[PDB]
Amino acid sequence: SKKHTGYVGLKNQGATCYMNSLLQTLFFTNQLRKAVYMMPTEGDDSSKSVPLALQRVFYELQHSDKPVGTKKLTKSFGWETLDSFMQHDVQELCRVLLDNVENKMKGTCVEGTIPKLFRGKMVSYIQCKEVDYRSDRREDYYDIQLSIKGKKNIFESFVDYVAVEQLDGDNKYDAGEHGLQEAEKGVKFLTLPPVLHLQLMRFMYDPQTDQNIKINDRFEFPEQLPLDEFLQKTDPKDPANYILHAVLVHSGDNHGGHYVVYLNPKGDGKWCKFDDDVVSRCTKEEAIEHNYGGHDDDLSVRHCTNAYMLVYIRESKLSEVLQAVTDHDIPQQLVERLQEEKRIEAQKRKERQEHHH
Ligand SMILES: Cn1nc2c(=O)n(CC3(O)CCN(C(=O)C[C@H](c4ccccc4)C(F)(F)F)CC3)cnc2c1-c1ccc(CN)cc1
Repeated sequence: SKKHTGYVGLKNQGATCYMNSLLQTLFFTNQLRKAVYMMPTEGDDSSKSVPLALQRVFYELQHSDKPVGTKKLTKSFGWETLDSFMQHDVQELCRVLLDNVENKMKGTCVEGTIPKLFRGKMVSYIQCKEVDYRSDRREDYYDIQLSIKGKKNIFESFVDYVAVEQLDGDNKYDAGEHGLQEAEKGVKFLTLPPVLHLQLMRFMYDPQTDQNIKINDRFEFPEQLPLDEFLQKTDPKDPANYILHAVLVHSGDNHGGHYVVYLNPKGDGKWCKFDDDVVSRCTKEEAIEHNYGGHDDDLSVRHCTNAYMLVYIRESKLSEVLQAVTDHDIPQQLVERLQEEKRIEAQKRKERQEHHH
């Protein structure tokens, strides 16, 4: 019941693993949700259209009193079995969704929304120590994969992310005409985006077992996250101070485990747990510290419940990313089309029941 929290859940349908968690996460990225509603999907085929199918899911999350279905969404991007989810990381799903919607926004009043919210800039470098040669590769990024093994918290992971590696000994850099050279290799952050998607590296290759295994190591992350020290050049008008928005959690050892997401949708520290169709109020401690993962001095049970993805929002952007969404933000054109789709699927049902009964 939406009456407990003001928020509605998503149906437990098929085997879509992390999908519901990511959908709630994107739905509460209000600036994104607004842009999604603006997509000119009138000409679209509802079986094939990811943009239309995401409009439908966001609309129903905003308006429906009952849990929201995702079958037409999964059909539209073609991940209709468990295997589809097992062959992709959560960030890959996010990119499928965000790339589809950004493409549909091309040449509209919301063109550029996806990069505006999610894209940062980095540069990857290799610097020769004995000779005058440097290779610089500038890249956009939409998410960051953070190493956790042997790291206590987010801060130690970021230190390790920008750590300078020595390319020496047998590991010298092929510097072309300069020959093999001792060098140093690193990554620098130039910008950090308004909405910062961090995946934790919990699904690690293991030689012994020979495939990926989930690691349950305790790894701590804060409500407030200062990142100025990880930028090449800071901005005194806009420090890289981040506020925790969402914690995506998994329990178990495999894709038949259980996926939930914790959010404080307003960015005000008031958290809810979203567990498919049940959305419930929760403590901040339930959202945050309880998802750090079990203490290694506790042999009571297997501690297989922990965070794998965090969404942080930049403090200076918070009021704009989380801008309020009203009925006026949904075009009547789209409202009518979604009602039309509802009638059409209300009849596809009855014709299926006629031919099967
Ligand atoms: C090493 N590594 N581990 C990464 C990880 O963990 N995640 C989170 C996730 O995608 C979430 C979705 N996954 C699953 O549902 C499988 C389940 C799981 C594993 C670990 C944590 C939570 C659940 C499982 F295995 F079934 F229990 C797979 C793992 C994402 N990028 C992860 C990477 C990674 C690092 C670098 C790159 C290159 N940019 C790509 C991926």
